[PDB]
Amino acid sequence: TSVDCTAYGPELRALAARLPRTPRADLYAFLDAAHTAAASLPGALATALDTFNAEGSEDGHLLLRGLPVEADADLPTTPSSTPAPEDRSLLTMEAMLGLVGRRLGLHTGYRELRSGTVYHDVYPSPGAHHLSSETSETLLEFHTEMAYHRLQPNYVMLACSRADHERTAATLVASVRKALPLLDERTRARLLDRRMPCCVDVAFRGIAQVKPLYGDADDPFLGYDRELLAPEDPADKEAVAALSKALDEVTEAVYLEPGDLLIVDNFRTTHARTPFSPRWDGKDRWLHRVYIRTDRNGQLSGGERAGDVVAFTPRG
Ligand SMILES: CC(=O)N[C@@H](CCCNC(=N)N)C(=O)O
Ligand SMILES: O=C(O)CCC(=O)C(=O)O
Ligand SMILES: [Fe+2]
Repeated sequence: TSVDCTAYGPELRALAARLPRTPRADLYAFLDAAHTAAASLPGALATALDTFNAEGSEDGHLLLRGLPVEADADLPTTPSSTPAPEDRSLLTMEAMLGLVGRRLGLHTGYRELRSGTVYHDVYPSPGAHHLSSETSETLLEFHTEMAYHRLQPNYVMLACSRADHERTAATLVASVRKALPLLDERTRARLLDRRMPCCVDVAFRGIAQVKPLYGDADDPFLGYDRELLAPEDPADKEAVAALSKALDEVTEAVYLEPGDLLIVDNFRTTHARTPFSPRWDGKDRWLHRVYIRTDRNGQLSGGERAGDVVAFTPRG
């Protein structure tokens, strides 16, 4: 689902201006400022975000296009390392992630991942591990983010400061609401609420059980990872292969361009990124990623604040 935010440019640049300019130096204060400012998002934008937050969508994602972003010459050189300097000045797309993210829920860091940071730069790196968001020339296959984590976030948000030079990297999304009707009853029934073994991302290494479909049988949530989900039982493997095929069959593509902020419903979709060739010239593709927790399905137990970092516990 898309929303052209071009008309909101001046108002959004004003809200971004309310925020502290060095976010990481006091991230709790920065996200608190963003929450207060989010109450002033232009009405139509706020309504769209709240509706998506409460109901999701059939296609599983809300793409905000045309948000303010610096001219390319005014952005820093694309980062070459992580984590980012705590003193880094606020970038406009990061301000958008603060405002939009707080309208939805609570930004969350994961202790073992990216040094426990909350804002992650997503750029290509040479010799990237194949499961890494730093990949470029190899397809980053479909995954629900951290499907195996008890504190898996409801949303993954990706804001774009630079697209890759040739604009070939496509962010793919497949929605359970479009895939489900393609599955027969036997398959849906085998998958629903059935725990299956699942490996974890490199950062969390050193076993999990994931239900590929779960919750209300007429509108289930989805936990799928093409690389990590590892059913052993043949009936389970067969049901997961049918799910895998249906997700491919309903794949949708978003080509992120500067000023875009894509909100992925991480309990109802799986996402991926197609190949692209980095130039290592200082202008490589550069997204900003944050994870947002909401009141749904046990993400929060009380007292959480946007900016908190949580430890790893596998679903079981
Ligand atoms: C949470 C996390 O580690 N995510 C990875 C990217 C997803 C890895 N792919 C699969 N899980 N199949 C990253 O490098 O950011
Ligand atoms: O590069 C992309 O478009 C998405 C990468 C991704 O899966 C992620 O950052 O979680
Ligand atoms: Fe991802």
